[PDB]
Amino acid sequence: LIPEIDAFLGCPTPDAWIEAALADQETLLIDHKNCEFKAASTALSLIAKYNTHLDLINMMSRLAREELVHHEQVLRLMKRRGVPLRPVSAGRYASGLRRLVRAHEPVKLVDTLVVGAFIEARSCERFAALVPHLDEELGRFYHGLLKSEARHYQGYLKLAHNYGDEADIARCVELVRAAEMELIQSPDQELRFHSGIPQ
Amino acid sequence: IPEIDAFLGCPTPDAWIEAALADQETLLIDHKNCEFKAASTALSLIAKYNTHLDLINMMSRLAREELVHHEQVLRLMKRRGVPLRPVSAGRYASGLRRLVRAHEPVKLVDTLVVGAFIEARSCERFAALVPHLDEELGRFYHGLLKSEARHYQGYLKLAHNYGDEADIARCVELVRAAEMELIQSPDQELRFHSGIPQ
Ligand SMILES: [O-][O-]
Ligand SMILES: [Fe+3]
Ligand SMILES: [Fe+3]
Ligand SMILES: [Fe+3]
Ligand SMILES: [Fe+3]
Repeated sequence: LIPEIDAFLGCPTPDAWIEAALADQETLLIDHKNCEFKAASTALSLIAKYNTHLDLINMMSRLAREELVHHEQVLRLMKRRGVPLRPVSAGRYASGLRRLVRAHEPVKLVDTLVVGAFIEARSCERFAALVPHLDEELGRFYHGLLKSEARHYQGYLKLAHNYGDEADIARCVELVRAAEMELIQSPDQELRFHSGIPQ
Repeated sequence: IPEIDAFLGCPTPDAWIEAALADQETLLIDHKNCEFKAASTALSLIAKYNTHLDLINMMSRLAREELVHHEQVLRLMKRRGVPLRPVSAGRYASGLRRLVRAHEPVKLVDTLVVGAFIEARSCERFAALVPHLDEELGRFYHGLLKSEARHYQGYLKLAHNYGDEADIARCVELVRAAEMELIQSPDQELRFHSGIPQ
């Protein structure tokens, strides 16, 4: 398969989420820094767990390097804007999606790779949603991250097909799409980069 | 920052080289795993010392280089039909981690000094092997020397942000003695940082 990001996601970022993000951009930016690092950390955990899946290892090693660069780019921007390293707790999103990962191998891996495609897919969509509302410096940076995010999305789907069956993958995608949109549109008590709508 | 030769207490023993040369498949696979654990350890430090800006910047870059090394070893493996055979971790790194004190900032000091030692030893050990390997592999290993030397220097420079000059020197004295004992003591497995046979 491997479709366009707009067709993969079940909904766009709500306007109510954007309004919350614009009114607390510093929290956003720090969380973002954190997301880029978690993505690298998760990538390395996949390599340790699936330590005989050669294509996954090579892809995850590269993805982690790329995510670290993102991490460093956000830090460089935080510095330029005088944004300190203050603690911001992990949002609910990723753990929410991981509750959908099946129990047994080899389908557990497939679901794990699909969730990664959704996280990347969502990030790309949300960066795109924000760009028009941000200042030039931050908007230009976010716009540049879109293409990496799409590349990461495609990478997870390609791994999925490599280790999974066409129809199983299509069903998984359908089920993760529903749970993801619920995490995105449901109320949330905090503002994170992948939070729901703050109430 | 002293030269790597002055930093280590001993060179790599002959019996280790002879064993390494006789099982280059285990050598390569374990080396690949060390590059991976070097990256993993760097991200772990970042998570742990997440407000130390110089530290996170240095470890972020270091992790990225280790992941290139990992990818490099894997490509060499594929070319030579060396499979992804699971290989258990050796004792060296956990042996050195026992030296780490429990309270900050000396915990971090000890941690960084240990990092410098691992890197310095890898640099010395690649060097000791180079003249005995096939051309391609030997030149690849020579090329990693410069990199490990920079990692060694980074760890040690960073350690100087957390302990005065005499305290870091004392830390280094103690870690050197321990590292040498790990390198020269009998070991049953062959691993990149394993000891000697029997
Ligand atoms: O950030 O993925
Ligand atoms: Fe990223
Ligand atoms: Fe990504
Ligand atoms: Fe390395
Ligand atoms: Fe290194």
